[PDB]
Amino acid sequence: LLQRQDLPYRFSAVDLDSVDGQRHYRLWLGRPLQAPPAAGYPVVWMLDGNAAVGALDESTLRRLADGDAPLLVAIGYRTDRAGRTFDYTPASPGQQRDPLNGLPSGGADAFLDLLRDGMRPAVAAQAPLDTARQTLWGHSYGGLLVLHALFTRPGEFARYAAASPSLWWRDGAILGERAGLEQRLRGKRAELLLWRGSAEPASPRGSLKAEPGQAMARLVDDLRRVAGLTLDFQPLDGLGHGETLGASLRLLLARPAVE
Repeated sequence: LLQRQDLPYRFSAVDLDSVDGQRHYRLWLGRPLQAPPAAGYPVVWMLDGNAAVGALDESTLRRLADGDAPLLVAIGYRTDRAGRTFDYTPASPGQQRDPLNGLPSGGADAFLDLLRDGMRPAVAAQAPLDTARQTLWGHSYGGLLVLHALFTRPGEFARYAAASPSLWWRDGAILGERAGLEQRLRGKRAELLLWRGSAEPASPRGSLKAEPGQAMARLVDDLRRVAGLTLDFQPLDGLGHGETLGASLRLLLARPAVE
């Protein structure tokens, strides 16, 4: 697909390194043949970029070319479990290791800084972006990162899309960051899209502390009532964890474009 020349999108890549030199990104850019509007393309940023590219189908891309098509940016690695684990997980207080796999964790804010300060200018050199019309999508740990971005910097993206976010991570640590969201959101608007497959376990540990769906339903019931936040939860009946990656992306891309 990236090599294809006959679609209403063309694909190019740019490379960026992390500030520490240890992680090596490759951003795959899908640019519509359509001229951008005055204010720039709306932009869909995708984490897990290598997997995301694999889930972009030709039918989806053709429908996207509707007269207001988005620039697609898949943030991938040139190689990545270590990279993802570090980039997508929030830092704990004090003075960090992933509690399942033992790899370095806690790099989420460094990743979001790099997104803002390195990736966006790299992408803007290739195609004009409307920074008021940006979406951030991620699956699993990527969904954790999406929730971290919403909770700590709401409205920096117009639409947040978190598929099967790892809400279990570090005893539900992402849930602690939700406190104070109404305050940080004041005078701004955001949309949060959530997905979970009904055949998913509570965690990779199985279902020790809570029943499958419970953390999600509690999170939804909580965020449902937040002024300025438009919340859309879509359960995917009978889908397991792996399967919600492509499903969520197809369905995100079929939504009406960001206002």
